[PDB]
Amino acid sequence: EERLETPSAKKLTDIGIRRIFSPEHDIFRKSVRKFFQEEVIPHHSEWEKAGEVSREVWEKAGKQGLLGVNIAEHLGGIGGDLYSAAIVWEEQAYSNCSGPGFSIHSGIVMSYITNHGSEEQIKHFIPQMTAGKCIGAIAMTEPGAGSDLQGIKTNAKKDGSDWILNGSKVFISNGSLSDVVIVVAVTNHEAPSPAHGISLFLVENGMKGFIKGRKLHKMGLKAQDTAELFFEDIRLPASALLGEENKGFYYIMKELPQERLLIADVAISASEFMFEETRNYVKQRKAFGKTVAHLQTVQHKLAELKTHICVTRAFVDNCLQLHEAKRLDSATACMAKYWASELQNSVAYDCVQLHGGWGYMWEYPIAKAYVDARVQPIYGGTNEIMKELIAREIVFDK
Amino acid sequence: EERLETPSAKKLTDIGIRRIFSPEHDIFRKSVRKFFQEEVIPHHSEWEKAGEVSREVWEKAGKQGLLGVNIAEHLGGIGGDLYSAAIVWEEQAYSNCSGPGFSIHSGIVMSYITNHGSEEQIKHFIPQMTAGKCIGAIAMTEPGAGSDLQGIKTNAKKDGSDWILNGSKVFISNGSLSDVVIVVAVTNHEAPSPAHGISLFLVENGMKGFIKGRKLHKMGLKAQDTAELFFEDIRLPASALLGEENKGFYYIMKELPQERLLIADVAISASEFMFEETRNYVKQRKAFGKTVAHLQTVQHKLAELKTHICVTRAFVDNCLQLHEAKRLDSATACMAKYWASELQNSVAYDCVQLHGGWGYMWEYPIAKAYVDARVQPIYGGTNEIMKELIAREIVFD
Amino acid sequence: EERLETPSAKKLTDIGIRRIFSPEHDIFRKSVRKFFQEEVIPHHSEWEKAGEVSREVWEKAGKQGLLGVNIAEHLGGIGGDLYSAAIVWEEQAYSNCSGPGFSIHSGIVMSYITNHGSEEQIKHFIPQMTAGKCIGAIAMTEPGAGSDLQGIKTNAKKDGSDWILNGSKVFISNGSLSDVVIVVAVTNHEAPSPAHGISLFLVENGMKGFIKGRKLHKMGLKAQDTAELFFEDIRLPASALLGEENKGFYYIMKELPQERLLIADVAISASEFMFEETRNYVKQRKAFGKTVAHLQTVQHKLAELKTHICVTRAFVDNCLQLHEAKRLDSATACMAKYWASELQNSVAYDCVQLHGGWGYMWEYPIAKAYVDARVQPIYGGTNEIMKELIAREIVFD
Amino acid sequence: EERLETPSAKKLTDIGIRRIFSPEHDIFRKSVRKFFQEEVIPHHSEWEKAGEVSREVWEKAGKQGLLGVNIAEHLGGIGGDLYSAAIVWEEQAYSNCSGPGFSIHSGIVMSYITNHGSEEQIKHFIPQMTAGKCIGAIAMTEPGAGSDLQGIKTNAKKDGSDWILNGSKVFISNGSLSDVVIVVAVTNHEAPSPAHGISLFLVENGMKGFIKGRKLHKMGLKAQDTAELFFEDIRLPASALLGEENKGFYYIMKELPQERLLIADVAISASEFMFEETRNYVKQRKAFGKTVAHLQTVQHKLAELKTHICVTRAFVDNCLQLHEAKRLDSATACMAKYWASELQNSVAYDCVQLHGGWGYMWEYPIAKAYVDARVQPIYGGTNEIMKELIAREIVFDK
Ligand SMILES: CC(=O)CC(=O)SCCNC(=O)CCNC(=O)[C@H](O)C(C)(C)COP(=O)(O)OP(=O)(O)OC[C@H]1O[C@@H](n2cnc3c(N)ncnc32)[C@H](O)[C@@H]1OP(=O)(O)O
Ligand SMILES: CC(=O)CC(=O)SCCNC(=O)CCNC(=O)[C@H](O)C(C)(C)COP(=O)(O)OP(=O)(O)OC[C@H]1O[C@@H](n2cnc3c(N)ncnc32)[C@H](O)[C@@H]1OP(=O)(O)O
Ligand SMILES: Cc1cc2nc3c(=O)[nH]c(=O)nc-3n(C[C@H](O)[C@H](O)[C@H](O)COP(=O)(O)OP(=O)(O)OC[C@H]3O[C@@H](n4cnc5c(N)ncnc54)[C@H](O)[C@@H]3O)c2cc1C
Ligand SMILES: Cc1cc2nc3c(=O)[nH]c(=O)nc-3n(C[C@H](O)[C@H](O)[C@H](O)COP(=O)(O)OP(=O)(O)OC[C@H]3O[C@@H](n4cnc5c(N)ncnc54)[C@H](O)[C@@H]3O)c2cc1C
Ligand SMILES: Cc1cc2nc3c(=O)[nH]c(=O)nc-3n(C[C@H](O)[C@H](O)[C@H](O)COP(=O)(O)OP(=O)(O)OC[C@H]3O[C@@H](n4cnc5c(N)ncnc54)[C@H](O)[C@@H]3O)c2cc1C
Ligand SMILES: Cc1cc2nc3c(=O)[nH]c(=O)nc-3n(C[C@H](O)[C@H](O)[C@H](O)COP(=O)(O)OP(=O)(O)OC[C@H]3O[C@@H](n4cnc5c(N)ncnc54)[C@H](O)[C@@H]3O)c2cc1C
Repeated sequence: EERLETPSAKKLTDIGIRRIFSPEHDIFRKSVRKFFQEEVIPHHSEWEKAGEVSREVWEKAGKQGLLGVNIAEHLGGIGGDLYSAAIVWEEQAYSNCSGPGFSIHSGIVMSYITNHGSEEQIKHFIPQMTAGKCIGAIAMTEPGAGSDLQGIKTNAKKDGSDWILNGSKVFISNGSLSDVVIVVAVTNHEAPSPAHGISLFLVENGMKGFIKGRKLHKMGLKAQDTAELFFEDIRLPASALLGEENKGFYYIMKELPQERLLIADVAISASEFMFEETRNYVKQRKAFGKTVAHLQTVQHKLAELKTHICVTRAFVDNCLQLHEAKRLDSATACMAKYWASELQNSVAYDCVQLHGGWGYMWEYPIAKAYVDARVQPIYGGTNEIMKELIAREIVFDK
Repeated sequence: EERLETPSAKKLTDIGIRRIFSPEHDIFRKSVRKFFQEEVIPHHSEWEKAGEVSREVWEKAGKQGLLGVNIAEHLGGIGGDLYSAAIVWEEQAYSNCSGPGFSIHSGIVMSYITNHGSEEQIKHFIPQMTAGKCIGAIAMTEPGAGSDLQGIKTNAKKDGSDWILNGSKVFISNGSLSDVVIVVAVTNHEAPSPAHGISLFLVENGMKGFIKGRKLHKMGLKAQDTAELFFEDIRLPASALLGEENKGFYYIMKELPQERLLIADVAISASEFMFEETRNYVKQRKAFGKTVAHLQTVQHKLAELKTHICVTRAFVDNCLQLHEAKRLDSATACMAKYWASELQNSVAYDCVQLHGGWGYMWEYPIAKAYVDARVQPIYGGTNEIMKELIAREIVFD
Repeated sequence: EERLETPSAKKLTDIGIRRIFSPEHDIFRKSVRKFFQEEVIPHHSEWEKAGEVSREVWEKAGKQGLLGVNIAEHLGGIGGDLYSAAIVWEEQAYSNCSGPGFSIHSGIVMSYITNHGSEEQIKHFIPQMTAGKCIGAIAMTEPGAGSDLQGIKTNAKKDGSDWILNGSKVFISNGSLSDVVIVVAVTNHEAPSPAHGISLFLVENGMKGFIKGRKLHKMGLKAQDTAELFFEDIRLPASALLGEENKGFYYIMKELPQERLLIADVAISASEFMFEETRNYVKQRKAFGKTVAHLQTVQHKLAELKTHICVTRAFVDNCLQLHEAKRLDSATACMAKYWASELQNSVAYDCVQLHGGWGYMWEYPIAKAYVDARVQPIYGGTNEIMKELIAREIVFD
Repeated sequence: EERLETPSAKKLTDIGIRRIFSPEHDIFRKSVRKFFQEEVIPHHSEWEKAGEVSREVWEKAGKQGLLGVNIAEHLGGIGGDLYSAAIVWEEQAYSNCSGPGFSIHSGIVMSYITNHGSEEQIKHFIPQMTAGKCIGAIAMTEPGAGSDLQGIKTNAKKDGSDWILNGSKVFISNGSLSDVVIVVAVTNHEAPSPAHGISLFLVENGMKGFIKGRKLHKMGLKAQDTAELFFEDIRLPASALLGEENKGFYYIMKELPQERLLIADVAISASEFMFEETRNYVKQRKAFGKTVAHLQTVQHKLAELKTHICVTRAFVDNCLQLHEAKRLDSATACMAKYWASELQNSVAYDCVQLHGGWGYMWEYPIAKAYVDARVQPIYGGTNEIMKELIAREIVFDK
């Protein structure tokens, strides 16, 4: 059948558009949008004050079949393609709730394990993940080291068949409701190469030495339990280490593409959200004898935004298609992420200007999405880094 | 002697720079800065939680002589010039403490009373205000009528020498600590336009009928008590009238320039703080054996912000000199409010970025400047309005 | 089977990339790229000084079959899908020779006739237009009206089955070389709107009263013979009428999407060429020791550039596919022309800067590119008018 | 007394505004304006075709006191304050005639000579130059070295009390009409950094081995005779050396501030010209029944342009004031050159878009302007070099 293009639809969020989809995805959509209308938005204004969401919507989440959607079915996941697990990405954005740490779990942590883990490890965790009992997260950053992920200090020493973890990890998405945490740690301090001596681990909550810090007070993402994680001589087991020892950077390198494709879709989706939202506010808010939307200026400001969102959507869709065939390279990934997150902010700022005074009020969706979008250029690897990598191929014959 | 302009100064916020100031102005600014570092900066974290600052501080600022600076001294104010009052707006900006509403109080509310109010009204209010015992505020906006003042539904019917007040004003600053508020009320539903039937009233705290509503929840300005104000049949005595009846729109007119200059200067000043703050951060944050300030991309992103800040500041300081002389017209003040307020957010944004993760943390001074910055392009008249006005001398003849 | 996207390709101009082309298209693109390299590129400077290309290059283009790559084989064209016609648009842009007014001929005029004209007309023109012996041009814009098309004044009055054409057009492409010009004229001086009283006419070089004005001096498109046209009491035989009398404007709205889409792709292809040409320069230009491609700022700029270009490229290849399926509406068509033409200029500005002073010398491809680009946001309907339209579906019904 | 500022005047280009000028200055402005109105504008098209102005307009300029205005009266110049010199800069800009290379001549070359030249040099050149009978041109950029001024190859080696000059310089304004050219050349290859091994040389039209190359084809400055220069084993006497040996790079870094300040003023002045040409155009253009000036989008775009132009002018005049007092540093000057030249191209682009199809026809002032403006961000130090220097004092503490 003929699916319309985003620019031609009645709404950017309209279900049933964009050729990278099929009628089967249409139906899975109603469900995810419906699930949020009933299980997420109704309580988010309560989880924000809390500093995290309930563990109750996490089990409901898994029970519904939205966690681990693109994780193979013969491992403990629904076993769908990417074209549909991203619909879970997109839909959370179309609801404006940055509390639930779904994707950071479904699309990233559930992906490392099912991709670089061992028989024992897969079965131990993948079922819990899809279930909703085990909450995943990852800790790469350190208060003193960041984009330079080559200069961290956390480490796990060689003790018997055990690894002794020592360190701290600031800024961890879902660092309070965590059960399983993929911590990046140095195993070779004298490692002749920053890349050659970093290992991955799966530290589990309930261990001696693993303390969780208070929920970090941020300017946005008020409902995300970001917190500092500590490691006080945690005696890890032989099942602790993930992938080969001193080969962490290798497993990380093969995941980023996906991570950035995710962050990206969300950004643009979140943009399609604010657009239709802002479009509505002006199509009614009356002034100077009729509506603001009757003003030429606003009409042109609107054309500019819809055009920029549409154009970028085409790129993100195109990137999803590639990734389906596993032919989406690290660079093309960095483009989608970089453009989409920079776009999300630009759109947010303008969209708030359009509400005027009520865009600063926490009551309207847009104000929350403003401080919610200023985290995109900062995490997942700053957009300054995205340029470095993109530029790698341009300037050097590598 | 000779002074340096922001560009050549060791730091944009140094004391003793910018040619529109004198040695005396410098001495004063040093005082005001000290005040903020010790009587405001230390309590802000609490006020943010509080959702409002203390009357304690407002009154300390009274003895100090920061309230009513450019208000004549033979009228209850401390009677300095415009540069001196400007200094207090700038200094509050340099402390990154949005909580205190000092500016609106002496820059706006107190001007309205000393410029159009009555002799008896002056005696009763000015000194109380210069001391900070009577915190003043102003309420023009209404839920659906902000950038269109003619569409204000708050009205005052006549009843003897009394006026009955009814209506609802949203977004009012200091609507939790306000003792005297200037309300914009329609007094003549019968007139060629609200611009001919509006009056200003001095609604005091405690008049039966004046319900100070709940503090609104915003994304920034966490320590400035922003609230809704309700008026139910308030019995306003003759004395409440400020200026001539149905002349409110004319007085508002006369004051708007200064209101725009004030935001102009706060905005540029706010940008000045962020810049020197971010500059410092990149010089300390370590990356690759060296500092992130060694990067060429960063170096350039800084030259851009600084250049755009130094440039805008020049214009704004040129507008301060023009207002001193009472020669800053409506358009020019609009240009200042516009360019500076717009510039403020673009500076906020590029600045959070250079902070990386932390810029997001409410721990860093910047994150608070970011949310405290998204307000400038909106209040005091959206930039869209400034453009329409600026454009009147351009397009029409 | 598998094809890389511009991002992964070794160059955005590489033959054999982009999902919307069959291995058959590749082979074709190679002959066209060969055509411009060998038949256009070497003689362009000569045409630049002359202000118009040779008739030879046109005929050479008809023989190679580039004129009407998407006009029905049975009507007199060479047939082929839109993706093919596009290649000829794209390849020209890639040679950076805005001289040949090929696209307007093939993609527009040849299309107005095989879409609304009679068989006598179709038969009489289409064969020689593809052969490149008859150069066509479109002429609607006038001295006082372009955007607001219903504001024209060229009129056609009936005198028998004959037509008396009067008026003038300005900014007409392929103007001095045109043998055939589709003129837009008001036929019904009184109707609901000029939108319902407009007709089309095929004016032929030779008819008495058809005077070709002086060639125009422009900042760019130096080899594009842009001229002014004058119609002095022209008696057009009945066959001159193209389409149902007083329906023209409706015919025009139908073809606009094509025009916009065309511009869109020329625009982005130009940017593709430009980025590639600049990446080349920065890598072979040394300074302070290593090349200027090593400098971190030069990289990040290139990265931004490559991104915005690949992102736009996609949206355009999206509109090509859509137009192939006869499914490209006005708005979507508008988005492409607008976003792309502006991205075009922006890329040009940055690319010149990257060349340093050499980016100002006519000798380097980047300078013609800069001035040749400034026209896209203007013709084919101004970017403002593009928005006005894209905004209708957004705001109204 | 009460001089209006650019925002308040009836026009940005009106005479008698801006607080940095005296009533005397206005009289002088009227004089200089009439001169372009009558002596330059009327003949510019023909110089455009020719690729150079006439020696006669230079001479008419010299006899009427427009050359060497800020040059010492007693040394040969007319002896006016910086502001008068600037007035000439500005008026040439207001006329939209970038043909006459007067600014480089009076503003750059003549300053170099009277600043670091001997008494014999001053007497031998200044009076001719103020008389427009001796045209000046500076030449330091080369086919392989521009931004990297420390990378030039042009050199001179001593031979008795003579110097042997060899090399080539590109992009030399006034290169065609020049009678004297200050040539930057290396005089000491063994210096630690070539910054200490450079010297200035007064090459004179006619010296053996001094060849004027091909007059360059550009996208703009069609009437500015920019050319390529050659020096093949020239025997320079001792007098030829301007200033002291190896102290060349020093004399230059000391003059740059004036080069950039001048470019900054020309830039913003060009922006004022374009504003008013366009304002007046949109106001007299009919479309859809009303003038285009009436379209709200057009008023805001115009309001933006004006505010940004008035704001930069404010910075620039403040910079002229500082320079007159000799207290304008390298960094400030750079901020000015940078911001203004960028704004110029920005304004030119918008202004062309408002003229519509006419802004592309050379017949219209705005077209000369758009192309003529693209060079400002490149010469006198590329805007990127401008940032390099501005950042220097932001990131480095004494
Ligand atoms: C590469 C190149 O070099 C090519 C070139 O530059 S050649 C020159 C290109 N020129 C252009 O593109 C001209 C640009 N102008 C336009 O697109 C339009 O004039 C415009 C966008 C400015 C809008 O003009 P407008 O006056 O608002 O037209 P609009 O409002 O749509 O007119 C309404 C009418 O359209 C009519 N209409 C349009 N298409 C119709 C159709 N197919 N069937 C029936 N009616 C139709 C409606 O009936 C409607 O009737 P009314 O006037 O009674 O309401
Ligand atoms: C319209 C027109 O006509 C305008 C034109 O285009 S004319 C030509 C315009 N050309 C330009 O503007 C060239 C632009 N380039 C430059 O200005 C410089 O090359 C530059 C800004 C890029 C800096 O170059 P650089 O190689 O980094 O120089 P830099 O590193 O600062 O050199 C350091 C030295 O300067 C020396 N220095 C500078 N001025 C000095 C002085 N006057 N006395 C003593 N030392 C001085 C310092 O002692 C220092 O010594 P070290 O070698 O021990 O470090
Ligand atoms: C809400 C939120 C959730 C997050 N969740 C996680 C998580 O779950 N796990 C985790 O480990 N981290 C997470 N982070 C942390 C985040 O990924 C890091 O803060 C970010 O990737 C790097 O920030 P930094 O300050 O450490 O980088 P810094 O090194 O401090 O960089 C500071 C500035 O210098 C710039 N700079 C440094 N190097 C370069 C360069 N090479 N070129 C140009 N500029 C450069 C940076 O881009 C940035 O602009 C999260 C952050 C936030 C805000
Ligand atoms: C935190 C905060 C503090 C404030 N403090 C005060 C205060 O103390 N006292 C007070 O009275 N008010 C104050 N305000 C209110 C503020 O001044 C008003 O919100 C503002 O003046 C008008 O915005 P609005 O909410 O009325 O939106 P509206 O004016 O209804 O709509 C504005 C939106 O439509 C656009 N629009 C409107 N008109 C035009 C136009 N003509 N052309 C093009 N676009 C247009 C605007 O640019 C913007 O996009 C404050 C507001 C906030 C948020
Ligand atoms: C080199 C070149 C080749 C061209 N070839 C052809 C050709 O072959 N045949 C042909 O007929 N034309 C052609 N044109 C002309 C071109 O199509 C028109 O110039 C253009 O479509 C409209 O410009 P205009 O001259 O009508 O300017 P105007 O329509 O007068 O517009 C002037 C300014 O007002 C703006 N404006 C107008 N209306 C609005 C509005 N409603 N809202 C907001 N802003 C508005 C315009 O965008 C512009 O900023 C060509 C132009 C050039 C330069
Ligand atoms: C019309 C015209 C007239 C001129 N008149 C004169 C004259 O009369 N006399 C004279 O000698 N010169 C003159 N010039 C030359 C001009 O000053 C130089 O072209 C300019 O200063 C440097 O450009 P370039 O050609 O050296 O480019 P390059 O310096 O070779 O390369 C410049 C490109 O690389 C970038 N780049 C280089 N270094 C850095 C850096 N370190 N960091 C970041 N980016 C960098 C530049 O920003 C730009 O993108 C003129 C030039 C033109 C165009």
